[PDB]
Amino acid sequence: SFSGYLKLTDNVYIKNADIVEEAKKVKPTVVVNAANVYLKHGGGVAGALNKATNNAMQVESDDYIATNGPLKVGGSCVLSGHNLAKHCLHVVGPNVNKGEDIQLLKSAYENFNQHEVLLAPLLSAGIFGADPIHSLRVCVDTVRTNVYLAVFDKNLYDKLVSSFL
Ligand SMILES: C[C@@H](Oc1ccccc1F)C(=O)O
Repeated sequence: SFSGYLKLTDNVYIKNADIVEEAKKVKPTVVVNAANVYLKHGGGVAGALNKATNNAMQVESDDYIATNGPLKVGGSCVLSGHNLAKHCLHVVGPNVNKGEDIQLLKSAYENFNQHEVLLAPLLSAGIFGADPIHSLRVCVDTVRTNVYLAVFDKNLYDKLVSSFL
């Protein structure tokens, strides 16, 4: 199970870790993917999770999109976790680099409330363009279930912990 996490609140924990390495180690029930509406797992967390599954996550995602169409920004879908987790909760946070409404980040985090425990990245942070300090604040103010946040960047992890209020 989860180890070496810093407790931020009653239900939010954080660690400086590669979410792929963390998923392979723990084999959580749910690993969250930082997805886009098309489930095109090209870069960031999505590209790294997909590569770890030997592209099985992308093949499965393309079948999902062919059947259901794209997700909504702020929405999610539950797919297989392949070799990384029981399930992968693909959550679409707003991409501010594409002019998506940052207010949709709270709706994106609300998807975590349907799962008792999750391994997750900070939504809309990194290549999605939003402020990670703001993403952590929305996470702790929205998620009520047990969330274990994996922050890849050490300098960001330190800044998130030192500025947490
Ligand atoms: C949210 C994401 O942020 C970064 C990733 C890579 C470089 C810089 C970052 F600020 C993370 O560390 O998990």
